[PDB]
Amino acid sequence: VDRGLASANVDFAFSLYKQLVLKAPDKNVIFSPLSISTALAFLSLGAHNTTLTEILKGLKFNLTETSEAEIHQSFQHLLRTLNQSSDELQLSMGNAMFVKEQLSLLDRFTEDAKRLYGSEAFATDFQDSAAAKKLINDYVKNGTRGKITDLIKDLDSQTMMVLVNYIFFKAKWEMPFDPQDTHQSRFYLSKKKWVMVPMMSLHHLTIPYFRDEELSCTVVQLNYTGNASALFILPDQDKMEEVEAMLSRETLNRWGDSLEFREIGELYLPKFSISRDYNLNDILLQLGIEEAFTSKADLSGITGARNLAVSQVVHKAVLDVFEEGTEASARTIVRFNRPFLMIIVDHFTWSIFFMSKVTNPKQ
Repeated sequence: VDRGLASANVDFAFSLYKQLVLKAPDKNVIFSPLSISTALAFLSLGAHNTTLTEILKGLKFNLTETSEAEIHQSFQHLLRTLNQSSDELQLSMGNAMFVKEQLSLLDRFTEDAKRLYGSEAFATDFQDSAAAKKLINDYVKNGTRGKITDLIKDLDSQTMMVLVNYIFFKAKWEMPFDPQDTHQSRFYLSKKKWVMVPMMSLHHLTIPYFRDEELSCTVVQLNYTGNASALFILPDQDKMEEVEAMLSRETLNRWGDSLEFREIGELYLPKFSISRDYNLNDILLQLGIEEAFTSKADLSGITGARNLAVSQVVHKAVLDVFEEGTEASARTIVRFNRPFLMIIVDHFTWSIFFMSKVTNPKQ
């Protein structure tokens, strides 16, 4: 089904992670590799020549074993096995292109973007800038019945295109935490500083487990009812960057083959919510995607000619880690009272909904 897309999309996950952390050392991170991946793949459908191979290589594709034509259809297959799943699990993902009203959009592009990526573009008046932000923030607002803040805040009048994507999640643990078991406990920002958080607990729990003596970390798999699972990576004290500098597909694959079911006595995991907005222009520059931002840009697939450059690329990701899963409620010891990593991956296609580091559960 998804053998070659998944390997590209795990690779992109980690080089994205590596960059985001470099931007914000010792700070929380959350983002969606899958969501950003479909975004830059959607941009690539309107790309040509150097602007196009720059996006595809940056998405970590090998353009000697695959082609633009095959990627566009490998993603459409992927995107539609996610729209198959039941309402055990619900992935609310958004992918929008806002283009300067002057430039016409061939109905060839808005067409393909629909049937291939479920996304679309809209004409936009970036001269009335305040109302521009008005209706782009309104698009992200519609990813949740919940109310969220503003993703676009400062928008230049001479903006050509803003590309927007967001991700919202809804699932249930196979093994929910009991709220009666959720207690106040310490979370150790450092070996000497700490903070009080809600601490979810389970006891006498047989779940996939692996103690990595090599990388000095501990890995557990918490399943959702849908065909996804949460990977939780508890690095030893003072060893997060050694774990961080080993992250890669090969490392993730090793953890995946090394997990074994194990009875665990007690499991302690913070009850928390994590959400981040990013402007990704710097990070995509770092990843080799230059021509799409310059005058050298060849997005002629969108407009019919080379009149168009990416101005802003914005991502928003929102995860809840509660007792029943995403929704709130009415002896081997694994205690996540320390900065840790969290990787939520889908079992059908092997892609990564969320990639996250929690250095502080309410911050």
